[PDB]
Parts: sequence; structure tokens; C-alpha cells
Amino acid sequence: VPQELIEKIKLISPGTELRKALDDIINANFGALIFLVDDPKKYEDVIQGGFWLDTDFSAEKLYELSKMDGAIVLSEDITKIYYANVHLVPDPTIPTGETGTRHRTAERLAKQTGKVVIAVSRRRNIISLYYKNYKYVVNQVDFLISKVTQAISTLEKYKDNFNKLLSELEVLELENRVTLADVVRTLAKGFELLRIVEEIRPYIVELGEEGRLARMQLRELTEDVDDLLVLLIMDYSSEEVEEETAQNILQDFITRREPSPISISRVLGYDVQQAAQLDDVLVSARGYRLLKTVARIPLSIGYNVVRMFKTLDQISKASVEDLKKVEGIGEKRARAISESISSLKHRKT
Amino acid sequence: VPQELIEKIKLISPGTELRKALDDIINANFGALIFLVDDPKKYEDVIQGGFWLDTDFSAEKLYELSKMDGAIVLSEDITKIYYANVHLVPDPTIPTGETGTRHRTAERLAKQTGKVVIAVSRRRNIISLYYKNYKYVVNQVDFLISKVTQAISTLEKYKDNFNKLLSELEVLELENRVTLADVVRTLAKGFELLRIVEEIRPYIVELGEEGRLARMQLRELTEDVDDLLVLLIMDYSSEEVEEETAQNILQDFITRREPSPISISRVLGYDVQQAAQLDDVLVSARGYRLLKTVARIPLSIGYNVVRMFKTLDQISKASVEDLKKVEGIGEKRARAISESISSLKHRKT
Amino acid sequence: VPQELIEKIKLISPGTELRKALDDIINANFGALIFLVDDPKKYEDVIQGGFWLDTDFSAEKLYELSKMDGAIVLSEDITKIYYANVHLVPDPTIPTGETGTRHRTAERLAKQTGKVVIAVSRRRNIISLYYKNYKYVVNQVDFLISKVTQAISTLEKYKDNFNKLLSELEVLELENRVTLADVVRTLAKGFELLRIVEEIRPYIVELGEEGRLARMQLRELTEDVDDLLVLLIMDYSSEEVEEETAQNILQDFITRREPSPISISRVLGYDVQQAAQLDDVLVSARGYRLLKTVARIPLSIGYNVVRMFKTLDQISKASVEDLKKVEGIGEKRARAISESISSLKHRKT
Amino acid sequence: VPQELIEKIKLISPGTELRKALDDIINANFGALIFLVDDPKKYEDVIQGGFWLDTDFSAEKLYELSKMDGAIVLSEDITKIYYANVHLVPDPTIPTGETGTRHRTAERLAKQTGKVVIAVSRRRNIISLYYKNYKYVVNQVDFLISKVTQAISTLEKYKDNFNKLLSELEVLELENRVTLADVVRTLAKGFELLRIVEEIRPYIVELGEEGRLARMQLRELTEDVDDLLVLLIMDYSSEEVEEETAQNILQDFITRREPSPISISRVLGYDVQQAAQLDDVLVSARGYRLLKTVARIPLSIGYNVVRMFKTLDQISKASVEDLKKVEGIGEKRARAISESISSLKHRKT
Ligand SMILES: Nc1ncnc2c1ncn2[C@@H]1O[C@H](COP(=O)(O)CP(=O)(O)OP(=O)(O)O)[C@@H](O)[C@H]1O
Ligand SMILES: Nc1ncnc2c1ncn2[C@@H]1O[C@H](COP(=O)(O)CP(=O)(O)OP(=O)(O)O)[C@@H](O)[C@H]1O
Ligand SMILES: Nc1ncnc2c1ncn2[C@@H]1O[C@H](COP(=O)(O)CP(=O)(O)OP(=O)(O)O)[C@@H](O)[C@H]1O
Ligand SMILES: Nc1ncnc2c1ncn2[C@@H]1O[C@H](COP(=O)(O)CP(=O)(O)OP(=O)(O)O)[C@@H](O)[C@H]1O
Repeated sequence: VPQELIEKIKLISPGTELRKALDDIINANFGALIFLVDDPKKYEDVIQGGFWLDTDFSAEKLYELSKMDGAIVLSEDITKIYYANVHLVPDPTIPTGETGTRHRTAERLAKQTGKVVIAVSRRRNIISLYYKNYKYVVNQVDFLISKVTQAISTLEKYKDNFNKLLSELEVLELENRVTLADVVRTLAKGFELLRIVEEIRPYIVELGEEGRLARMQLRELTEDVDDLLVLLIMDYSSEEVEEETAQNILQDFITRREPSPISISRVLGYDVQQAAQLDDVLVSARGYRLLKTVARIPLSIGYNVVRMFKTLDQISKASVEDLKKVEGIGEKRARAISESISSLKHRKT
Repeated sequence: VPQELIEKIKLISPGTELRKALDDIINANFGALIFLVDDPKKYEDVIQGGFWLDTDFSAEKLYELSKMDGAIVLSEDITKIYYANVHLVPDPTIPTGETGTRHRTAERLAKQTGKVVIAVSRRRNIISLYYKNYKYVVNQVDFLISKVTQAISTLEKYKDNFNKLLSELEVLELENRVTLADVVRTLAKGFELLRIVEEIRPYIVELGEEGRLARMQLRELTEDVDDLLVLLIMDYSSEEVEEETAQNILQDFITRREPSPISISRVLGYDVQQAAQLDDVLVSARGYRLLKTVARIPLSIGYNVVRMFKTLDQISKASVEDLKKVEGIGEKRARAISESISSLKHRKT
Repeated sequence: VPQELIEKIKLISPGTELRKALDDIINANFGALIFLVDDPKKYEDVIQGGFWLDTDFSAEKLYELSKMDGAIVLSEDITKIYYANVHLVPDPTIPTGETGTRHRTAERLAKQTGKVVIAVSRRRNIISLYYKNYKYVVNQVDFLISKVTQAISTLEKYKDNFNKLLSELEVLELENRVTLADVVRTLAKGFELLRIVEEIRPYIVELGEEGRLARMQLRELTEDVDDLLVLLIMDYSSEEVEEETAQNILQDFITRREPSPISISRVLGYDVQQAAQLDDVLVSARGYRLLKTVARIPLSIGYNVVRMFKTLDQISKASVEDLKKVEGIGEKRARAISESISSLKHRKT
Repeated sequence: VPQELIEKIKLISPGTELRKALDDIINANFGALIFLVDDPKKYEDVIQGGFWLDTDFSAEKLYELSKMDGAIVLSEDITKIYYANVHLVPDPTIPTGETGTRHRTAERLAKQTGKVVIAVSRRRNIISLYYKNYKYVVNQVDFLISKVTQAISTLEKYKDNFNKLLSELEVLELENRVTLADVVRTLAKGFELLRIVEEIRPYIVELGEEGRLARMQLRELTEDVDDLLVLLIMDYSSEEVEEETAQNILQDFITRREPSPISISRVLGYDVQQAAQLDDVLVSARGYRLLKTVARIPLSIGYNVVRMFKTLDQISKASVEDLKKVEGIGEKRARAISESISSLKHRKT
């Protein structure tokens, strides 16, 4: 969904004066045919008849002008109403896949001029927007809120299961009993959770102002999940990896690649073939996840701690004095790490 | 609900071009009478008048043809529109339980020809589908989403209570203090939970594309519940039972048998008569549930471990060396079992 | 809301053939005036004109007969349609508080004859039922489901807070650090929770078949709450009390009395005046709640255990041998009590 | 939103007889123009024609009078209907921003007379209320319930995250490992949570009777949150602060100031500039939060305990005898504090 088109779609999104008028028009069962031009002078040949207005835009004006037949002509920035009641005459040899004169006209004209054309039928309560060769249908808020509410509910359940997986893995991590299965399983649920988010984003966008609460709900459900998955990947990849690499793996099981168990493990540097094999692969976390998240050690200095101790299991045994021997951590960070890890082990075991 | 009928119902399910047209037709308060034929030549005697079209199907075409009186005739695969505006003349001595000419015609014709006949009244917003001797009413998405959302909410609350029961039983299992009451109670809630799922499945099906999120929500709520109940049954049945047997018991308190306390215990091999008696019946888990779920030991090799130690209580005491004496578990699986059980006992006690 | 009236209301509740017809009638904006008689012969003087039918009832018939003006006459059991298109002529000197001829007629006739009269206006989508001197408005399912869904959500939040209170009190109970404030607070939330349930019950009833899922949701949210509050009251009342007494106290803060802190404590046998005073009142549970709920000791034998040890704190210290000295508990129940209490103390402390 | 206006808005809020009539009027697509006067004699010059009624108000009467053209005139207390079918003639030189004669009339008249004028269009289902120079649009319950339900869902997710933050901080507080980051983070989420509540309050108000359940849901979600944040602020401010001061800080990140990390810490008496700096700032709670909340020690006497021991870490080490040396706490309060803190440390560590 190209961003040029996305700019256009915000023109008719909930919260704009234009959408308020369109909403009223829909509610009244007037139709609508709106041509978004910037230099009205130049479209002289596709505009016939009607009334030259050159007046300031407003929702009420647009509404009232919609009671008349034919099309209305607006400035691209929706600040001026140029014409009402016009007959729009695009080239009829232009191919169109639309039904009925209103939408065939709108599609042809949008392709011929590269401008925006908005079309609303009298009966159907749907806003179709034609721009160049695109066509985007904009839904009513009723419909959007319902799909978004379903999705957020869906997200909740993924998040719960992700939290269960994660706290289970936490026990295993502190006890150095982690298998590749435990990691891959946790990652997969995280990946799926963020995917759902990706899938619903266009709806959130289509909701405009009306999607303020949904945006907040998403953010609460997912805020630290990206960072968390990136740290898991860093901690359990077969060979070490920079933040940026891991960050790109995350980026990908969310978009280009589907996250199957075998897929994730292979991408993690493990040569595996079958499901049942993952339970037999033992792995130890380098310790980045707890160092950043719990010990609040910058991932900057994290590497230093890892390169000295290699794994979280070692780090958990290090004395303050031992830990202090690392560069990037002094007296304060030493106690932060040992007390963090010591506290977690005594509480989750 | 026969599967032949089920195939037919997906023809008009959300996501098909046909349903999109039907939806628009409903919204416009046109009626509809649609005859799904494959060899139009052969129904010459039940089709009079109207227009021979033989044109490619589309939702917009079907919509427009619906503005006219009478019936429309489609190919069974919904790729061709054969007729519009026809008078359909089925045998009127065929018994019908329908009201008004449209639905009496549809029922009679569907029985006479064994084909599909779709009928939509102008006022009522409901799709009736007649096929042979069946009649299936298809609901609007509005109505389906509401019932499904209620059911998922219902499921949530069953799942919570099931989780509470289960984690309570977990304590009891690790401490070898389990009574038949604790088991039967846990099982019953699981059974009821899966039943609700069974009850709502037709609605999920009727939702078609529009039920993608509900499917995902169900799966998250229930994924490992079947396996879990099967393992409980295996662990607490009076005499030992194969996976397949237990799997069939589960299959049944979900469908053919209602899961009362006494019922479940009797089916579990315990000769009991009264409720209050179950609290006095002491039972010990063989250990399959934790061996598979937590120790990630294949149920294959599980039996071997059980047959040697008889119960989870024994298994929890076995040394690695002891455990290693079992066939099917080596050095890795030994530590997996003892560390698993050791970890759970120290955390839940 | 008298039960005679309640029987009548189920006549038009979701799931009945009558309601299905009424629903369709509402959707069509026909009006309706329905007179529920058993001996049509005897109402000769309040029924003029129209058509004598004496036909079997059905929803479709009732619908079709509703297209005509005037009233329809049914048998009380809704098995026969006696008249259609009649003019109903009740005594006009009977006082009525209704507007417009349809509802004035319905109210007067219902009072004059003590029978049921159903009235539906063409515009408004509401079912009014007159019977004797009663008038009950029945709402659409749309409206009911929304209020019930709000209430269940409300209930959820009360239940969560009740669970938090309760598990907090559990810690305090095991450590013998309970004050009257802790008890009263817990009880109050329980009382409020069950009250909400009481408040919504008429809506659940009005929902008929359509309220199956809401009934299940309520039951899951509240199943063991009554028993739990009754046990709290038994455990923390100033003087000992039978089950039945406590059961009646519960029954009352739900209905006749509003449950303020001071109120509940005074009803609990504590002479208190001010809020802040409750924190200073130390109390110890007799131990009924854990004996029944956790030790699965019948409240029958519970008393015996209490009368010997007086409090849960004592009971928690008793040896098996000590406990066995009680009548009603043998070897099995002794270990059940000591292991129960021992397990809880080690897990919640 | 001035309170004079707020009084007026409750006139047309769900639950009033007036709103019931307005609702019916909307449902019937009658328009409405209602003038709320107390001394009808004095508005002789802005009221022409129509019928002098001087009758008692009722919803049904108002409805019926709405079938006629023109305006209706009511007493300010909505107890009398004075006129119907009148032509209202306000000064037309009064500036108005409304469209169409009904709403231009209503705005002008409301400004000219300082009285209330209610206007309802035939098509649009919206109630506009003009009073003096104000204009308030009142929404349908449908619309309000949807926004409120979204907000409560939003609140839930903030509350969960706030609870997680808080219980995490609890561990840190008992172990004396708290940094300014931990405090500021917790506070911020609390602040944001109460803000959302502030944002939705007008909707709750607009819901009138129909917002009983939403009010209860809010109260359950937020009851002890204000007190909790006030105690955090008291416990972690750089210099000591009275209840009232802290209570005013809370009051402010909810309203006048946006709660950024740096903002909150600076307002907390810490001279910080950058985000990353907060993790390095070590802080110890004075102990007010646990003393009040858990030890149920009045904040009155709290200060005394603090001024002697300075921090929660000290207090946690004090003997009963030590603690008893404080004024305001005797034998009972000593054991309350040491047992409280002792219990929490053993359970959360
Ligand atoms: N080239 C054109 N220029 C200006 N206005 C046009 C136009 N083509 C159509 N319209 C306007 O759209 C009206 C008819 O378009 P239709 O395709 O029939 C939309 P509709 O009738 O509302 O859809 P419907 O099928 O859901 O009822 C015309 O009467 C006209 O006012
Ligand atoms: N044998 C038949 N063949 C073709 N079309 C038929 C038909 N019988 C009925 N129809 C179509 O259906 C129309 C009337 O059927 P009705 O039973 O009255 C449905 P309706 O009027 O929409 O239901 P309603 O009672 O909810 O208003 C006819 O006018 C016709 O166009
Ligand atoms: N005594 C009576 N006997 C039989 N039918 C009656 C009746 N009184 C009224 N009716 C039926 O009800 C119709 C008018 O009643 P109204 O009070 O106007 C209901 P309505 O018009 O649907 O309510 P509305 O104000 O919402 O529009 C009459 O035309 C008649 O068919
Ligand atoms: N000064 C005035 N005094 C009394 N009544 C007035 C009035 N001005 C308008 N009205 C009433 O309002 C009616 C027309 O007002 P409109 O602005 O057209 C509201 P509407 O038509 O319902 O809005 P709409 O644009 O959504 O359709 C008049 O016919 C009149 O009955």
C-alpha cells in the first residue's frame, strides 16, 4: 500500500472535515462524486456545466451541495470548493472494472488525470477513493472498531501465552536446562504476536482519530516485545550476532519469512531437519537479556561481560570482584548484576 | 449436519463473491431466488420464460439481475449466470413447510431436483438454503460475531477455572495427596471447555473469512488442552490404558456422554456410587503428564519409565543412575526427568 | 416482580414461537394487539367483529394476521389463534396511564379481565405486556446483551479484587495476623459481587434462550463464592454460629441490608462505632474455611475439630495423633488436615 | 466545561423524562426546537403564534407536540409545557456559526436570552444544546458506550502494566536496590492511567443513568491508585514532603504537566538532564507506602517512625523493642510493622 496513496487516504479519515461531510452524506443517502484538483483552470475539458463557486470549504457546504446531481470539485488541500453540479467527462476508452456510471466515471477520471476522485453510492455506505491507478475502499468506523476489537482480543491471548512461555523459559534459563525447542517455541509466539499487529495496522490507520484508544492498547500489549525477542535471538543464536543482525532477523519472521520451528532454528545457526530433534539440542544463553533488562547494563557494555564469561551460567557465579574485572562495569554495575541474578534465582527457584 | 450440506454452505459463506452479492441484495431489500444447476438444458421443464444469458458470473451482475422479478439460474460452481427473470415451476404436490410463494417454491424445487436453491425475502435479512431435503438458514455476520464473542468470553472463564484447578492439582500431585475428587473435578472442567468449543464450531464455520480471528482465539485458548486431559486420564485411570483408549474417553465426554462426577470416575475404572465418596478415594499419578509435558520424554519411552517405577512419586525419588536403568532413556533424559521433577517440587512447595 | 407475572413474561421470551413472530412483526413495523384468552366464548362482549378462525397457532400465521388492523385473540397456552382483526372494547372508565388508543385499550382490557394483553406499536420496537394490574416492558435482545455484557465485565473486576483480597487474607490467616478490617473488607467485596448478580438476574431471565452463555459466564465467575463467604462469617463471627445462621447473614447483605464496614462488623457480633477502629480489632479464624475447602472435611465433623482446638492456629500445630483424638476424623482425615495446612503455610510463607 | 453548562446537560441526560422524549423524537425523525424559559410572560417578543398550553410536562406529551411544526416552550425545571407550534424570532443580527434555520435560530435565541435551547434535526440523530454562548452536542448512548468500553479496555491494560511495574518495584524496595528509573517508570504509568480516567469522565457524565456500570468498573480499576502514587512520591522524593504536597504533585501530572521521565524526577527534587542518567541514581524508600498500606499505620504516626529510622531498610531491621521506642506506636503497632515487613521479605525473596 504505497505511501502516496496513504497520504490521500488520510484526507477522508475520521477526524477530517471532509470525512464528517462524507459521513453525513452517507447517512442521508445522497450520492457523491468528488474531484480533487489544484488548478481548476486546467481541467476545463473534463468539467462541463454546473456552477462556478470558488468558495471556502466546509463540511456543511459540501453536504448541501451534495443534494444536487453530478459532481463537486475541490482543491487538493480541501480548502476550496470550486464547482458543484458538474458533469465530469473522462475518456471513455480508458479501461475500467467498475459498475455503474458513477464509479466508472471516477476510475476513468482518476487514471486520466492522476488526481483523486471520491465516489459514494446512494445505497451502499462505502467510500471508494480512486487515485491514478489505485482504488482504495474506506470502511465505516462501526466496521473498523469491530475488527480491531476482535484483533486486540486475539492479541491478548497471544500475549498471555507468550508470557507463560517466557516465564517458563526464565526458570529453565536460570537453571541452565534450556533446549532449542524452548527457545524456538518462545520466539515463534512472539513472532506471531507482532505479525498480528502488522496485519491490523492498516485498520488502525483507517480509523484515524477514532483509533486513538486502539493505538494505546496495542502499545501496552507490545511495548517491550520487540526488544525482548531481539535479546532472545542474541542469547541463543548458535554463533554470536550484533544487535543489528538480530534486529533484522526479528524484522523478518514478522514480514518476509513464515516462522516455523525448523525455520527459526536454521536461521538461528542450527542445522536441524525435524521437529522432534529440537528437544535434544541443548543451549545456554549468553546473558544479554537479563543483563540489559534486569541488571540495566547497556548492551554496549553487555558484550564485554559476555566475552569474558561466555554465558549467563558463568555470570551468575561471578563474584563482584570477578565481575568488576570487566571493562565497562565498575562497582555499581557489579553489584547490579550479581544482585539481579542472585535475586531472580532465589525467587524463581 | 451432513458434509455434503456443509460444502454447499461454504458457497454462500463470507468471502465468496456470491455472498458479497447476496449481502448487497439484502441491503437493498431486493428479494432473491437462485437455482444452482449444472446442465441448464435438463431443467427445461422447471424453468419458464425470462432471459437466456449464458454469461460469466460476477457479484455486480447478480445484484443487477436481482432488481427484476422471478428467479436467477446459476451454474453449481457459480461461474456462469444462465437465466434471469425466470418463473420456476416445481411439482406443487411436493410437501412443503414453508410460508409464501418464494420459499415454498425453493423448498419444492430443491427436493424435486436435488439441487441447491437459495431464497432471500425482501424484508427479512436472512439467507435460506434448500438442498435436497435439507434447509439451512445462514445468519448475518453481525449476529454471528456477537454469539461467537460471547462464547469466547465464556470459554475464557472456563479456561481460567480450569487453570486454577490444574495448578491446584499440580501441588497435590507433587505431594502425593491426590483424591479422585481432585482428578474428576479437573477433568470435568476440561471436558466442559472442549464441549463449548464443539457447540460453537458451526458458527465459526458460518463466519467463513470473517472468522479468522475467532479461529485464532480458540486455538490459543485450547491448544494443549486435549493432550493434557488425555494425559490426566492416562495418569489416574484405575488400570493402565494406551494413549488411544484415553484419547477415546476424551473424545466421548466431549460428545456422546455427559461428564458427571460419578460418570467420569466409573469410566475411569472406579466403582463409585455417590458424590461424597470421591473425596475418600486416594490416587497416585503414574507420571505421564509431567514426563511428556515437562521432561519432554516421548510417550513412547514414557511407558518404560512408568512400568519400572509405577508412579510419579517413585520417579521423583529415583537417582539419575536409577532412572538410567530404564530403556529408552539415557544420560540426557535421566537428568531431564530428575531435574524437571526436582525443579517443580522446590518451586511449588 | 411477582412470579405469576414471571410465568407470563416467559411466553414472549427469546426462544418461543410467539417471540419469533413478535420479532418479525417489530421488524416489519406492523403494530400488534394480542389478547390471551382461554375460553373465547366468555369474552363475547369485549370482542367485536373480525374473523373467527379457531386455527392452530404458528409464528408465520400470527405474522400474516398482523398485517390487518385491530387485535388478534390467542389461547393462553399459545396453541390456538381464535380471532383476527377484532375490535377490543374494554370499559373506558377504567383508569389508564397509557398514551394512544392501542396501549390504553391493552391496559384497560388486561385490568378488566385479568388476562394477558400484548401491545406493540408500529414505530417503537418495544413489547409491552399488560396482565391484571401489571405492566412489563420487554426489551430487544440487542439491548439486553449489551447491558449483560457490561455487567459481566463489571463482575469480572469485582471478582479480581475479591480474589486479591482473599489471597491477601489467606497470608494473614496462616500467620494469625488478621484484624476485623481485613475480614470486613473481604466480606464487603463478596457481598457487592453477589448483589450485582442479583441486580442483573431479571435481564438474564428476559434474555431467555439467548442468555445461555451469560448464565454459564455468571456461574463460572461466582460458583463457590456463596460458600466461601458463609465460611468466612463462620470463621470470624464474634460468637460461634451454625451454617444456617451465617447462610442467612450472607443472604441479607445481598438483599435487605447494605453492607457498610460498621454494619458488617456489628452484624458479626462486634460492638464497633467508627471505621478506623476495625484495624485495631484482632481476630482468629476458627478454621472452618480451610477444613472444608482444603482439607475436604465435612462441616458436619468440622465443628468437632473446632470445639477441640478453638482456632486454626491451634489446628495448624496439632499432630496427626492429636488431630485423631477428635471424633469424626480418623487416620485419613488427620493427615488430610495436617498436610493441607502444612502445605499452605510452606507455600504462602 | 463550565459547571453551569454541566447542570444544563444533565437535563437531557439518559434517565430524565426529557431525554426519553428526545430519544423517541429522534427515533421518529421528527425534528425538535425547545426553548427553556421560566417566566413565559417575559419572552412575549421572541415567541409568536402557536398554542398556549400551560399543561403539566410528560414525555408522551412532548413527543406528540413534536409532530407539529415550529418550537415548543418549556419551564426551566421541565415541569410545564407552556407553548407548542410557536415561531421563535431572535435578533437575526446576532452572529451564528450554525447551518440551516433550526440551529441558527437556536444559537441566536440562546445567546439573546441566556436560556437553554435544544435543537434536534429530522435526519441527524444528534442533540445540540445551546445555552448563552455555549454549544454542547450530546451523543447517543450507542456511541458513548462504545467509546467508554474501549477506554475501560484501555485502562485494564494500563492497570496490568502498572501492577507488573509495582510488584517488580516491590522486590527492589525490599532488597534496597531501587533506582530513580524504577520509581519514575512506575509513577509515569500510574499518572497515565489516571489521565485516561480524566479524559473519559465527560463521557461517563454524558451517559447519565446508563453509565452506572462504567462508573463501578472505573472505581474497581482505580480505587487505591491515587493513594498509592501519593505514597510513592512521599517515599522517593529527594527531600521529605507532606501528604498535601505529594497529593498536589499527583494532581498535576494528571492535569497541568505531562509526565516525562526527566520531568517527574526533576519535580521529585532530582537534578537530572538525560534519560540514561536515571538508572544510575540510587534511592531508598522512607517506608510510608508499606507502613500505611501493609502495617496499617496511620500516616499521622508514620512520620514519627520515619524520622527515627529514616528508611524502610532500617525499619525492616528494627526489633519490636526498637520500634516501640517510637511515639505513636505501642506494642500492637510494633508487631504489626515488624511482622508485616518480615512477612513480605520472606514471601517476595
Ligand atoms: N460523469 C458523471 N458526472 C457527474 N455525475 C455523475 C456522473 N456519472 C454519474 N453521476 C452521478 O451518479 C448518479 C448515478 O450513479 P450510480 O452508478 O447509479 C450510483 P448509485 O445509484 O447511488 O449506486 P447504487 O447502484 O448503489 O444505487 C448520476 O445520477 C450522477 O448524479
Ligand atoms: N415460482 C416462483 N418463480 C420465480 N419467482 C418467484 C416464484 N415465487 C415467488 N417468486 C418471487 O418472490 C416474490 C414473492 O415471494 P414472497 O414469499 O412474497 C417473498 P417476500 O415478499 O420478500 O417476503 P416477505 O413476506 O418477508 O415480504 C415473487 O414476486 C417472485 O418475484
Ligand atoms: N380497541 C382497539 N381494538 C383493536 N385494535 C386497536 C384498538 N385500538 C387501537 N388498535 C389498533 O392500533 C392502532 C393505533 O394505535 P396507536 O396508539 O396509534 C399505536 P402506533 O401508531 O403504532 O404507535 P406510535 O405512536 O408509535 O405510532 C389502531 O389503528 C388499531 O389497528
Ligand atoms: N425560528 C423557527 N421557529 C420555530 N421553528 C423553526 C424555526 N426555524 C426552523 N424551525 C423548524 O425547523 C424546521 C427546518 O429546520 P432545518 O434546519 O431544515 C432542520 P432539518 O431539516 O431536520 O435538518 P436536516 O438538514 O438534517 O434535514 C422548520 O420547518 C421549523 O419547523
